[PDB]
Amino acid sequence: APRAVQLYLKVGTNPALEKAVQVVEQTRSHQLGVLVLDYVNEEKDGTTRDEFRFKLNIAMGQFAEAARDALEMARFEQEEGNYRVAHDKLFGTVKQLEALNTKPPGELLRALMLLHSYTLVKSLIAINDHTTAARMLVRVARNISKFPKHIVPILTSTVIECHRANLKKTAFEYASMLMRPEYRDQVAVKYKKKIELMVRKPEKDPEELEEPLADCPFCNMPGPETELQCISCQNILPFDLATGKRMVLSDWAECPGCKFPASASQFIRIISAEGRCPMCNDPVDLAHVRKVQDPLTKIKQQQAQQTNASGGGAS
Repeated sequence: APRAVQLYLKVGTNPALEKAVQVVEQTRSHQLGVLVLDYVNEEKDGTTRDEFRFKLNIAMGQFAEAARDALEMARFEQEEGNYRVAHDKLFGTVKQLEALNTKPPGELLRALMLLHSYTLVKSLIAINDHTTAARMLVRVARNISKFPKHIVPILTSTVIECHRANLKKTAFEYASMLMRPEYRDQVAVKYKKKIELMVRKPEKDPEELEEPLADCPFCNMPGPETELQCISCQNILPFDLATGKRMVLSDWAECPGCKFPASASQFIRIISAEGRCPMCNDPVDLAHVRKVQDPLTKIKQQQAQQTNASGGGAS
């Protein structure tokens, strides 16, 4: 180990580095991490070393850190338009760490929601789910921290959707925060004068097409769709890829290619509209989408999902 695979790194390749990592996995020692991990993070650039001490954190048995590893490569590819692969990497470490007695905490899950709150819109912008597309755009423009590339597209698509989805009240209060001439001019100048007219004067026809509000899994309160919080039980509510809704207590279903919160009443629609899960990029169809008919399974599954990110892991 400490001299052997240091010789293996003295010769030195990307396969040599990842196999020295696997020798840390064999040895389960961080003094090999003095001779492999140190080599990894003081000899390699931030892309290949990222997966190197991802699987080395698998070696060293730290999985808050490995969750941060795939979180950081995913947020590297989040701010470039490749956020589908970013969602793939975030939930890839979710299942990797769930196979390693851990999982990423709620912060990687909220990065997953920041990504999903702009990803799902493009799957709802043309299926006449314009209401939830515009609302979920409002959600991604609310908690925006990991799409500084998409924030100008996020706000542009949000204001044009809420103009064209009968969400003219949030279109009005987004046009109110479009008084910045940077964001008043990304839309057309005619729409800029329309914005000035509808804000300076009272808004012409304010309206909202609300989302089909679902209910909490734990203690059953019908909260808003896009906020995923069990405020009936003060827990984190499971994350619907279906339409970004809450856990319906009659149409609970998993994400069957990847075993995640879904809701087949709208998850069947979203899989039909996408042809596959837009979160592991794995082929899932309607017959693959299998309903789990007991929402108490998701009650205990969300309790486990909140109460499995704390462990150390396979060390």
